[PDB]
Amino acid sequence: RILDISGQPFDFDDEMQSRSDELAMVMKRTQEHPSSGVTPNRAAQMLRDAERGDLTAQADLAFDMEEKDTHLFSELSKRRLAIQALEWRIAPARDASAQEKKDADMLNEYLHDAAWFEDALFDAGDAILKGYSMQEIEWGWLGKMRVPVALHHRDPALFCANPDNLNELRLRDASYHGLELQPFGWFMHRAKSRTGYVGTNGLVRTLIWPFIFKNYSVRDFAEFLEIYGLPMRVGKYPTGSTNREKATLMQAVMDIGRRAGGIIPMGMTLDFQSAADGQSDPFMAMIGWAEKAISKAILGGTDEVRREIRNADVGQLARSINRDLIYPLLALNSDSTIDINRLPGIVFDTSEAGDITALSDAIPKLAAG
Amino acid sequence: RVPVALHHRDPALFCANPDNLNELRLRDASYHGLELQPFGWFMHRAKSRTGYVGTNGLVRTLIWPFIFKNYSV
Repeated sequence: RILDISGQPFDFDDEMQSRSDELAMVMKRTQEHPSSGVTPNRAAQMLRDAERGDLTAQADLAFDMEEKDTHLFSELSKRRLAIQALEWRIAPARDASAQEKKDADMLNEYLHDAAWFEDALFDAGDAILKGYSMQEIEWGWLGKMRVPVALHHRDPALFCANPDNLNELRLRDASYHGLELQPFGWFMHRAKSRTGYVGTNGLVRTLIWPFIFKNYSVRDFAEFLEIYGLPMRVGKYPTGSTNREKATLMQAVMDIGRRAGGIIPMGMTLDFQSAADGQSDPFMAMIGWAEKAISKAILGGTDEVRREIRNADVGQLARSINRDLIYPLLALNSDSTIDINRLPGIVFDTSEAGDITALSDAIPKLAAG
Repeated sequence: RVPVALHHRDPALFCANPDNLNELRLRDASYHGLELQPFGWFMHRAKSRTGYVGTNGLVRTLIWPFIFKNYSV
């Protein structure tokens, strides 16, 4: 039996938990769009439900926001590209033995040789907006070595938090208690932007309101622009007019454009009344305020703060990788028990690039000693 | 054995498998499309946003500003 990281023995099954016939029904889902006609009460209810462990409506709302809002998508893409551009290397523990160094370098070489690692990291970046990111693991054989063939992303809406114990995710199976996650078969990465339980640490909680304000303002602005700068044309006719005479007047009113002429009787009158007036200053002011609020929420400014954000979420991702992927590989490949405090980890190249021009000052120091 | 030439194809002639998303198939007026012929296609997809295929393109976010700009102009 394979020994867990916590020290509790268990049985390892290569088949996915989602491949079960009974679970096949819940796998197929229709992606509802709760962003149509958003109401502050509706958003508050969705957030309240997500607090208790629903996590479905909030996930769909976050998906809708990440595609409907251009600024939010741009900022998220910028952040994910910034985190993805870093370089990583596997290093063993301090004062490591020769065998430990050999294992560390072989794992490092394998992970650079693994194509699915980049996709796995990119998919794990989804926990910046959503509260969590869940990916399957497809175990396989490569030269008598247990390695993952590929990792499959899963919809965040298919997971619910345990009411008895929060901060623990479970697979939804239409039951009071969801199915426990299959050990050595999942890659769960969560980003704790704010302290608290899972499902409340995502960026959706703070970004729901500016999105609503900005979208409503822009749609109202577009509607106002539609009926702007074209006054309505009206025509007054005497009470004794024939039914046919009204039709001719109605057709004549509809035929006004460019440099138009026309003759009207003394009894009839024609006037122009504007159906909309105002300026675009308030709509644009609100849109700009919402956009800068979103930019402040995501990036921290409208740089050093970007570097700190990258360091923090890179460290969180490294901890998640060490907890989820590094240990099972060694545990399955090695027959003996894996030491808990002597396992290799992943270190990202989080170092500021030096300036070769200003490091010429080291020569006098080297001469002095 | 080398490829003589590669011919681009209309993206509208492909449909995703309802049983298993993220997999493209050639449309043939059937519930399940024809599976792609091995060693006969060059399929490149850009994952701008995570999720299933057909939702990771730039159309999803660029549809609205295009509408607003064109109607305004």
